[PDB]
Amino acid sequence: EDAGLVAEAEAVAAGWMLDFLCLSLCRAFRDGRSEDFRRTRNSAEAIIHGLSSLTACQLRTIYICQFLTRIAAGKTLDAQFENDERITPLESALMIWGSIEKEHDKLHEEIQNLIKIQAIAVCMENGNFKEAEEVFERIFGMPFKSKLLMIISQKDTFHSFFQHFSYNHMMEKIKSYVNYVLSEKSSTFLMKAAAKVVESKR
Amino acid sequence: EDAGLVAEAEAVAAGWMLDFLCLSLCRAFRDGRSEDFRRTRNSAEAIIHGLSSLTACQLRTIYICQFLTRIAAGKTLDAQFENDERITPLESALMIWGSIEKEHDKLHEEIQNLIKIQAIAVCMENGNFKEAEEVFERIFGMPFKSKLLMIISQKDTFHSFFQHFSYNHMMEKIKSYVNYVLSEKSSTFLMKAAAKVVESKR
Ligand SMILES: NS(=O)(=O)c1ccccc1OC(F)F
Ligand SMILES: NS(=O)(=O)c1ccccc1OC(F)F
Repeated sequence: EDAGLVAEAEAVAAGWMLDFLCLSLCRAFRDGRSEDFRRTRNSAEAIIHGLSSLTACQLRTIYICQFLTRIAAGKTLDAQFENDERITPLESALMIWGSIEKEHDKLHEEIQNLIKIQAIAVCMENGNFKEAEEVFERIFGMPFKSKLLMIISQKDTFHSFFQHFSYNHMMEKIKSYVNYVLSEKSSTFLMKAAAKVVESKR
Repeated sequence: EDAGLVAEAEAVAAGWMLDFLCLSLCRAFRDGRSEDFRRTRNSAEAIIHGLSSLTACQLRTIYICQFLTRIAAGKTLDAQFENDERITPLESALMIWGSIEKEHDKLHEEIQNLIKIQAIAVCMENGNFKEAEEVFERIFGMPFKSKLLMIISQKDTFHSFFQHFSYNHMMEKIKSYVNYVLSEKSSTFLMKAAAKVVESKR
């Protein structure tokens, strides 16, 4: 029994499971299925934990999943995450977004700006305006910097600016980017083989 | 986009991942690769969490993985497990062993008896003789019952009885049972496809 050939087979299958789970995470994010997103992310996170070396293509996959994970927790009051990260989930997503090997196209910029604004807005929505300032000072260390600080200082959560740079607009733009990832990975081994089984059944 | 066909495909692929991960768990258990066993069990446990309905064949797979999991933690001093279970890991394994849909062949009996004896022995080995009695009273509520209670009372950890019903003998018997499971699942979709990729490479 060649343990090296078996270990190699287990790594091939791990790469197959990673792509399958990224597709599933993207679809659950797109469809708004929170519990399926949560359970799929737990599966992907455990599979990724098994992998010790990743290719350029696999690193992109895990960072997209990390990005979608933080975005989903944008309005959540996570303490431990902030205990270690010390930053808001959206701020973390911004870091990943600006670190992924992706074309900095117009959508990239649009998504980036939305996340930035929403990082502050979400805090205002939950009533933590001090954090909103802390998030503002961390992101914006541009004649809109004095407007944004004025909005935060006046607890103007429903300013027209926040209606143009809204949570729904952030989500729609991220969801359209997800659709390109979904179209790219739709043809991966595990999902392609699985759909052929269901198509051959009925 | 038929969400029902996609959900069905995701369940087919989940069943494929479950069998693949059971094979990997069995091989890591057989080879004595603790960290790979730990990481594979975390992967299988997350995949299983995603599944809400299991077939007779899938229930057998998850119970075999549960069995191997408790056995691996036989000598571990788990508190929370005992906090909820209130029993030793080996005792838990015994329950699963006697509940799995499997032929009660000679090996079954041999494995069962070994686990029983070792459940007490492991406690004696760690110095908890009170628990050994608690484990003894829980399992044995047979002229060897007065011998076993005498062995525990006298802290006779190295009695000839424990050398016939030893940890290594329990492991060897469980490992030979694992080899039948391994031979049965060796032909599952994910592993069979993965090995064909590595064979076609070199
Ligand atoms: N970091 S990772 O690649 O294990 C991963 C993958 C999918 C979802 C979450 C996630 O990490 C988690 F911390 F966000
Ligand atoms: N119960 S389960 O089917 O999710 C499972 C599968 C493999 C290993 C452990 C495990 O449970 C764990 F509690 F032991």
